[PDB]
Amino acid sequence: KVFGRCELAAAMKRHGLDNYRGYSLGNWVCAAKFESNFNTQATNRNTDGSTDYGILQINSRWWCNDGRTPGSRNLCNIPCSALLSSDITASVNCAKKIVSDGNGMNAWVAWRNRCKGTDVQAWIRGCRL
Ligand SMILES: CC(=O)N[C@@H]1[C@@H](O)[C@H](O)[C@@H](CO)O[C@@H]1O
Ligand SMILES: [Cl-]
Ligand SMILES: [Cl-]
Ligand SMILES: [Cl-]
Ligand SMILES: [Cl-]
Ligand code: NA
Repeated sequence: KVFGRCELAAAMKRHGLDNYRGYSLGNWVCAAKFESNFNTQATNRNTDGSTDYGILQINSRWWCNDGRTPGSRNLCNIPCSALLSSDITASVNCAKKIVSDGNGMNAWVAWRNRCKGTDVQAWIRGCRL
């Protein structure tokens, strides 16, 4: 599923991401925009053999199991394929664990590079919330 901007903002809010760990909703939408382009089926293979999955590009080295990342963890206790679903519940729950890990949203390098310090509220402007 390719989400609309305001549709994703609304689903992210309902799953409780708005101001999670102090990160306003626009931060999460911006991150999803640049990680996945709002596509829940997005995948990216990394040089270390791991793979990023889903609307928030959660990485198999630590957070999910895909059976092909040797010496990896599954801290969110899910199959990585659950992160590709049209329903973002697993992605949101796993993002809550990632962002609580000590480095906040810098865990998403696309967020640090492309969202941090910008006008992230613009990503939810004009949305019915
Ligand atoms: C939280 C998380 O797993 N982030 C990943 C991270 O591996 C990196 O920033 C990038 C690599 O392609 O994509 C994703 O954002
Ligand atoms: Cl915001
Ligand atoms: Cl594995
Ligand atoms: Cl959803
Ligand atoms: Cl923080
Ligand atoms: Na893993």
